[PDB]
Order: sequence, then C-alpha cells, then structure tokens
Amino acid sequence: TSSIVHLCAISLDRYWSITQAIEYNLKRTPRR
Repeated sequence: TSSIVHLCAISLDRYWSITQAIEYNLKRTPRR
C-alpha cells in the first residue's frame, strides 16, 4: 500500500512537466 505511492512518485514526474507544457512540443513545423 505504502510501497506504491513512493514509486508512483518517481514514475510520474517524468510525465508532469511535459504534460503542463505539452503543447510546447506536439505538432511543430506543420505541413499543409
């Protein structure tokens, strides 16, 4: 129970900053 969150704490941040500024790198240099 407690031996999870701690982990989730690690395997999460990675997908935090990006999320926030995801639009920053989504569909750059659009070709149309």
